[PDB]
Amino acid sequence: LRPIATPYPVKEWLQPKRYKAHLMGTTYVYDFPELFRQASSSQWKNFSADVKLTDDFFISNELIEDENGELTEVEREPGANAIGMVAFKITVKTPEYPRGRQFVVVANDITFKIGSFGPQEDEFFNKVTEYARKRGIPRIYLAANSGARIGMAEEIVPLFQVAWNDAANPDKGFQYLYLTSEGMETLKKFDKENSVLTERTVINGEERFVIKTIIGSEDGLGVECLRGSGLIAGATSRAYHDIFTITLVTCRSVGIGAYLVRLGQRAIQVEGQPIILTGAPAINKMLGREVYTSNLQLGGTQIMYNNGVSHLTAVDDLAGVEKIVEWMSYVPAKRNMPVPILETKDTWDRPVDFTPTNDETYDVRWMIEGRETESGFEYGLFDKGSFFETLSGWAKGVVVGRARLGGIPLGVIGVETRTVENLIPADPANPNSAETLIQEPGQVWHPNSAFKTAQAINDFNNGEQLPMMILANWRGFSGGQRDMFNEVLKYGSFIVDALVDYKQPIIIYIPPTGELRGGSWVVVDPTINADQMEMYADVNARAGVLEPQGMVGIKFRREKLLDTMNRLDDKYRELLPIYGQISLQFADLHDRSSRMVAKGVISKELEWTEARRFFFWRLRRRLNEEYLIKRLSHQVGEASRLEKIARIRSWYPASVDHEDDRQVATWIEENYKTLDDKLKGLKLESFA
Amino acid sequence: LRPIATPYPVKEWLQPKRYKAHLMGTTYVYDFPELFRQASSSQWKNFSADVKLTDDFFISNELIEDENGELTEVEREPGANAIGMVAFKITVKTPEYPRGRQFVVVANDITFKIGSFGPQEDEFFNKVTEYARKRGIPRIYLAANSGARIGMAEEIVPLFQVAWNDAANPDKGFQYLYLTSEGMETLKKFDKENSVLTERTVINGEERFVIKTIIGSEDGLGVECLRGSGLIAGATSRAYHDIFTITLVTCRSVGIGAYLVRLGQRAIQVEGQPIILTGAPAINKMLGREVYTSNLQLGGTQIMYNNGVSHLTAVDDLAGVEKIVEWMSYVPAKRNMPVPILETKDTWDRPVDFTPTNDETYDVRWMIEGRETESGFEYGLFDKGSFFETLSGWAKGVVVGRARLGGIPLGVIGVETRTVENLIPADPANPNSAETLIQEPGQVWHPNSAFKTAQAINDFNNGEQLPMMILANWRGFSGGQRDMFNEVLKYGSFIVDALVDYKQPIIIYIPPTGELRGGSWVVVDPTINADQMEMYADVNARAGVLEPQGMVGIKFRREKLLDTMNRLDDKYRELLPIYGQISLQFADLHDRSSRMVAKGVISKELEWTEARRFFFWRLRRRLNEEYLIKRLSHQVGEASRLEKIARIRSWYPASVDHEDDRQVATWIEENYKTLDDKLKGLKLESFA
Ligand SMILES: CC/C(=N\OC/C=C/Cl)C1=C(O)C[C@H](C2CCOCC2)CC1=O
Ligand SMILES: CC/C(=N\OC/C=C/Cl)C1=C(O)C[C@H](C2CCOCC2)CC1=O
Repeated sequence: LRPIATPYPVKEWLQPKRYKAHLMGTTYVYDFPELFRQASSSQWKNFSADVKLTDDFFISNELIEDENGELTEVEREPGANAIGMVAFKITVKTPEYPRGRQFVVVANDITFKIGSFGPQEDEFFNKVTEYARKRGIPRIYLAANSGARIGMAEEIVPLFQVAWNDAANPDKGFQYLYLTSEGMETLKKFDKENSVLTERTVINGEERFVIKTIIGSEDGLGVECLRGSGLIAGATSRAYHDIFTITLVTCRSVGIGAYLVRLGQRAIQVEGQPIILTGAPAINKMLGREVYTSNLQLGGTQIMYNNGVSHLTAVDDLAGVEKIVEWMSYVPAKRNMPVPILETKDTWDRPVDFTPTNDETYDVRWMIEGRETESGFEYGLFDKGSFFETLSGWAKGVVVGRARLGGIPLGVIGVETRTVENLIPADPANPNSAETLIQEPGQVWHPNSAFKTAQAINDFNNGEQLPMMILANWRGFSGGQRDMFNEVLKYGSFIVDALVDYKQPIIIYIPPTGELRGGSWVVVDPTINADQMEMYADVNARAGVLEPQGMVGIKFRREKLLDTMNRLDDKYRELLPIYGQISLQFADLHDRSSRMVAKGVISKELEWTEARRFFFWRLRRRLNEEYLIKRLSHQVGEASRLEKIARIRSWYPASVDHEDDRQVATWIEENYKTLDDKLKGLKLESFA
Repeated sequence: LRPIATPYPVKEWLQPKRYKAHLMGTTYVYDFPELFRQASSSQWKNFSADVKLTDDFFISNELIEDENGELTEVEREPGANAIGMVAFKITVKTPEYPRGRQFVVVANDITFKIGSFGPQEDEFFNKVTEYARKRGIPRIYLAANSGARIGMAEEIVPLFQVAWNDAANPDKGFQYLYLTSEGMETLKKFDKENSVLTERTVINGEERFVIKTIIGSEDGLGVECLRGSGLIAGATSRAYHDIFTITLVTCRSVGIGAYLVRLGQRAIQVEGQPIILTGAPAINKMLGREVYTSNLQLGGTQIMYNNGVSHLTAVDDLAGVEKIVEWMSYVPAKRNMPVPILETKDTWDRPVDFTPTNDETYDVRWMIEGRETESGFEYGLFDKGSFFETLSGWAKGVVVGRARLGGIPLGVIGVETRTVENLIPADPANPNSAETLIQEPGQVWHPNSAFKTAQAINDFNNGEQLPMMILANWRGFSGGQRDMFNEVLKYGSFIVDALVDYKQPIIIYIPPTGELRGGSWVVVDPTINADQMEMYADVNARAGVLEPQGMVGIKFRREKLLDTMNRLDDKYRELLPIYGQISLQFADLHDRSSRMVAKGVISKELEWTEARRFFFWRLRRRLNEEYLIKRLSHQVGEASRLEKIARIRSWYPASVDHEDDRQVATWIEENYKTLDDKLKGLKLESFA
């Protein structure tokens, strides 16, 4: 029976599966929508304390297969699921979508056959994924599983005979397994003749049916589970390019489960819940020794968070759900809808306060989100409280997250200026290899941080469909033996490929005290994707092929130095020190934003304190023009980007200055319908 | 003067740039087309010794910018190039294209400003790339360079003054650099007022013009070289997805040069010619010690071939050119043309001879290309002499190359069954880290071999546009700490993504003695890309979620064993050994190709000796049906794959068996024009 005198019903007794989930250290699958209700109520409170929510602000409807295999909504008692995979359609009013947004949640039921994936779970997971893709809606996956289902044909276990070499002495081997005439009958009786493929023989007067293959009557034993897993692996690969995908790992995720985490890309790992290919015991078998003590050694957050497989960790399920909900607050309600604007108290119209200084170490997050000080808050570039960092466990040379600029959500990449101390632990499989410490100097792309940069760019583009700002401040790629060996060329090239593919406005901005040198400029140059990319440089930024020291070593050598002493020391070599300094200054004078403007390689030089104002209206004006470019592209007879943007601009009143971001933005927003009428009349002119 | 009494003119004297190239250990750029003439003549001789070639079998025309910047053909004397980048259009009759195929070669001129990339070289390289892309033609790049051009404004060097803190003692610092009234005049005289940005001041009665920024009059100093490099980086990124791209590294390739090698992907590195980001001296500066002795330590073949950055090494320029020419013999003449069929003496109609054996180590290349023995040649699956292995320096657990099947070119991936001993050398930058040996057991995907597999799939798809066969034989992904830490989940997921993107027929075939277990099946399951993928299993292959040993450990435990002794030992525990064997055999009986067929997860089970015949006609029939599917897709009102293939099949005569590959192929080829007439009549029915 139950725990006896509680004021309200014992949930874990009414539905013992709920208690089974709790014993495995996870939330019961039918209790997840309530976690999402809690997390969404909280985001309302964080946004506007006085807002009054009805219960119909949050709706969760279970999705199941109908009689024709099609997904429909039902309301049923928890634990009625006849398969180990479950889904809900969620309709929720949020700050960014006060009239409602929708997404699907799919989840393993760790209580149903240990949350294993059989062909039915695979087909359902694939239908849910397709259901989301068709509607353009996000797909959240809650991973709590033991991977592919495995089995043998249990009905053949008590039936099979051995054909011994010597009936007297078994120990000397056997020739095959077979069924008797009675075995074949038990199978016919139970309508399971298919379970084996046999070949009739006769030895010593009576019939043997040699087992050539065991098939089994139960679905879900072997290769049919492999097929089902490939199906959902490919389904998820495609989903990532199509809709917002994210996964929360909540008890463990095994095999196909672990790949699904990676294939959906965006992953949050609850502390102590491993992401693994196989368990430690199974691996230890093979290896012949007790090499590993736990699954957490193979797939704990100290592996996957440190890897970049897990974008975030969470202390518990609810924290994980809060993170999902916060991550989606930057993301359009569905594919191709505009990005969700959310103005808060920190409005566009203010200077930027926190400012880095040449001789003084800073955390780049201060420039991004601002900084708390003894004398008050110093505001950064982006809206106060809006910075949501991800991939924070991995390749800490770069910092990536979401933020809002006067309400406009965007992806943000910045450069960590402090040296990173990367601790690689020993693998207990190498009798004694040791812990190794990697030093990663600031403002240098290593293979890991190059990969992270490309990954961020892809993750902003693909489901999030965000504009992006990169606060570019790299002194170059590392060219030393180890990093070259570890394929820095490949990871650096991933960045160019990610930019080519980018579909929303991009701003590259070299910040004050910052620099962009050589290859590190190249990889981010706006001619990579001129349709989307624009570059800016602070008046206190630097750029050129080399730093002054490197430049002097090639083009201001001792000959040229002495010639220059010869030219303005009347006496003319304890002059070297100061004369070197002079050559260094001579080089630095080429590296200024004024030269960048003169050569036409940046859109504008800017002042940091005015950047927030400038970028807000530049972005807002770009979002508006992009929108019109796309409307124009949906006509019948199509053209270049140059032709489209020129024609849209020809619709602006003659007096409007095409260069005035605010003016252009304000006039478009006053005139959307009028521009729409103009588009309608062009379609009625595109049969020819 | 010259070396004096030679029978013919001294080329290196008539054009001293030719000698300059030779001194730098490379072929002179205008002598490369002659290398391609040599290599193409040789491929004719290797193919058919008695074929008689005219000189018009090979044509090389230089491409240059005309007066309006457009590329045209000219004939001029070598060394007339006014920029350091050169290109040729090549028209060549080859065995696969006896009437001619074309491609462009672009190359740095290592003799022109040390082969550095300035804005003019970048714009030209970008025009050549676009010229090739427009025509769909391959783009070959010959890399011999020193990276981006660097400079200072030399005209300001003899003109600038220092504003000392104390005119008597320089050693105590300065305040700025400035020009006199006479400096400003020299600049006005030479029409170079733009070279500096100045601010007029007056100190002690006469005018100082403070240098605020040095611009310089010479193009090619700083950020304009960065812009030009980004342009060509993005141009090359796009080319790889569009046309066949390959690069040969011939003296050195530096900076943007090294990235261009990676971005074009397919790379052949001449021995002793480094691929680097910076030189050892420049790196040694920074580090404060003499850490590196040569560029070859940073970017020699022992780094880049071992990395997979270099797909092949070559002993000299000519060997490199032979490899390019051989690599392109598998590749369509231009984008979207059919793959080039080249039947040789080894015709489709024969059994496969070399056969692996369960207890006996083999080289998988024997199954692919066949094997020379004491008693004669044992033929493999593919045409004798047709196997062209690539990425052979890296991740040797997988083997990738091109081959031909009865004349049909295709990409091939196989599994190296022998343990690989991977030697990672120490980096001389870590005071004493040591050489480390990695053991890579056969038939296991590690991060490196997973990456290599995905890379191969991409490289077959993108410019080569090849069908592919994978001889799938993996026992699983490695799930140990080190490989999990090193992100095996990410690389394994690259494979699924590559397959989703694949545009030509794929065959997956588990060979005899081979197996596909768990995750390793999943990643290659045809439901990943059902439009293109088909799976087959040899009658002597195995597959399931786990190997028998692993399966027994979970589902045939001691309880079940003893129950089974209890069932057929009359006496009923020195029976364990044989009874374990019995359970192992019980598991193995589930893992057979007969179960695969019963569950519907493979197209067919096959016999190895008959595979070449079977796959030849299956592929040939797929190439034909694909062709028709595409013709049908180019009509006005479009539909699913199911609908298209069904309609094409409805055109076959009623008596044709849709399942007979040879019959279907033979009837389509007899009827291309008749099918074309049928397509014409459907267009004249697709206005509605
Ligand atoms: C400016 C392009 C670039 N790399 O782009 C990497 C490409 C990323 Cl797509 C690059 C160079 O070409 C040569 C530069 C140095 C000049 C003087 O000799 C030492 C080398 C260093 C440098 O960083
Ligand atoms: C069959 C899918 C798969 N991985 O696919 C990786 C996914 C690639 Cl895209 C996979 C599993 O799910 C669980 C398997 C074991 C079953 C018993 O407990 C130990 C684990 C091992 C395995 O290999």
